[PDB]
Amino acid sequence: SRLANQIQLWQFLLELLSDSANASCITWEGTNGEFKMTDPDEVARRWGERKSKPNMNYDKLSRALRYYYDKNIMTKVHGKRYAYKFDAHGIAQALQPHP
Amino acid sequence: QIQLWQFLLELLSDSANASCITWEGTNGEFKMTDPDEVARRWGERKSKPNMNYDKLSRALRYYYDKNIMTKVHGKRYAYKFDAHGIAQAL
Amino acid sequence: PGSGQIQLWQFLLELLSDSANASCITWEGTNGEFKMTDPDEVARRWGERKSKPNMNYDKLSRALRYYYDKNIMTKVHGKRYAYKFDAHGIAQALQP
Amino acid sequence: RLAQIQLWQFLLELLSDSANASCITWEGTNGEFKMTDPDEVARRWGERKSKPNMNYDKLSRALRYYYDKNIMTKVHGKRYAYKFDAHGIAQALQPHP
DNA sequence: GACCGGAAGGAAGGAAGGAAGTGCG
DNA sequence: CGCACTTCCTTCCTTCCTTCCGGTC
Ligand code: NA
Ligand code: NA
Repeated sequence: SRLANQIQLWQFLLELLSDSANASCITWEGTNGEFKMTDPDEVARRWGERKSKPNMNYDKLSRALRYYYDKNIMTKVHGKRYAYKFDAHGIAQALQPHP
Repeated sequence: QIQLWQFLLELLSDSANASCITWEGTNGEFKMTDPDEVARRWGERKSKPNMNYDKLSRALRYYYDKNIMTKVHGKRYAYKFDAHGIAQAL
Repeated sequence: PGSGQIQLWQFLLELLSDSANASCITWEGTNGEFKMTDPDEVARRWGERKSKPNMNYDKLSRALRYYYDKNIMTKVHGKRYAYKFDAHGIAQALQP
Repeated sequence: RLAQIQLWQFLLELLSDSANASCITWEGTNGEFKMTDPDEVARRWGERKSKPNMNYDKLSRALRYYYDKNIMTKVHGKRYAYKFDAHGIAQALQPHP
């Protein structure tokens, strides 16, 4: 998170969301974990530039997001296009598991 | 694992498969001259014989973001291969 | 020898060996061609069999995809959750 | 050169002679090299050390333990792309206190 | 129906890293 | 024992689709 002091994708997003100077490509839509991609093409490019993977597009990025469904990090907001919600309870388990 | 674009240019070089696909100029502008037949071969080759143009076109409509090919705006079954896009992957 | 740690190929064969585990995974062919009827279950079982929580099919399948290069097993091109065990690789291993 | 051959040596042995470009060669005058056939490099390495089970996956692991030793680097993004750290091989042959 | 693209999911395989096991020295 | 790996996974992806649409053309 902001206490992750390689870069995971779910972190890369929170990094941008925190500084709302990057609101031109992505920002929040309701503070209850609900965020929305304003320029998915731009989001992918940055994540590409980061990983030295300039061919990286939403098409390939999207896949990586939808792997966080079984391992609960984030969720799909039904219908709402480009809308995903973070499972805070899920990341807490991942970051501090209780056997 | 052979890609889709590789499979297309397999049967465009050999014009003995002109019953399925052919050229409309050497400007990277080919023509899908038997969509139903075109769909069968990919499915048969991939062990996925349920493949139709509907699902196959989606695969070719993921080639827009990736500068590999595009559509001939309006014209039917007419897609333009990026010959400066294949050179990038050579 | 297979005394040190349980190998994944050995982990899967321990369940389909008999039944009662047929609900999540079982055989489909004499060659083998086993099929996972509930991969979500199989993942959890292997994830608790080795005491490794946060285990899914993706992480499991990746390990079974490394088995291609070694020639331990082969995948049935197209068929969903379909893999066939290769006698060649397992013969070379086993006790030696 | 400065000649149980170690792995980091085995690769540099091949890069010298331009006849081994088939499987591995240079890609820049900054110690950058690509494995043009990793499966081939593994086969030669499995024969050399006499470990015929050898692949790229296990070969690579050894090269990714070299990161901690500061022997070589991952050329980020580029496929099969690794680069030697000249600084962290002088430390091995001339460990200065 | 062609033709378009989001979204949910298989499937190959590179790359980073823990962890026990293997000789060799 | 200390080194230098080797063996075998987890882990997290990038990559190329297959499938299923709803929706415009
Ligand atoms: Na699932
Ligand atoms: Na690195």
